[PDB]
Amino acid sequence: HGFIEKPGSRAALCSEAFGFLNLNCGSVMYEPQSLEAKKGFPHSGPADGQIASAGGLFGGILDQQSENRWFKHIMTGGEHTFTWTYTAPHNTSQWHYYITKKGWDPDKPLKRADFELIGAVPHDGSPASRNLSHHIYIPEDRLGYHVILAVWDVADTENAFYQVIDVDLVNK
Repeated sequence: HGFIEKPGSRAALCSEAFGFLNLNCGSVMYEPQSLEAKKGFPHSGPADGQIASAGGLFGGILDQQSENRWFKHIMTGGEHTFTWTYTAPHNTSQWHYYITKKGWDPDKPLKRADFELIGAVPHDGSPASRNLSHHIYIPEDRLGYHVILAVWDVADTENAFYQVIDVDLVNK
């Protein structure tokens, strides 16, 4: 299982030294970046593989009320840099990520209007593709939570990692 290194270490907020009477970590902290997905059955994890039927997309509303729901992290506006690293020696073919926008028009197809692509990084060559770290701007004028949909494709198998991560993006 790989993990997100930056922005900021979630482990510092996991320790009971951050409040004791108040802490927010749980066992889900071990693999929120590397939720394992599998072709076919059994599904075993949450409702996914159902993007076309939107069973998984509309299920994301219920996932925000799930026992397995991850601990959302607040970030303020301005530019921020995300860095991920993997503990797996297995090859990676491609990885890409999206964010959700609440407030879709009812006239527009919700299946599309719910999320937007903010980055796709195939694995090819040169030091350009070697860049695991990427810059994302966070709005300085708006507040609200977003779900990051992310996929990490492992070339050494037909199986891949599909994960969803709540972030709360606020003004300065």
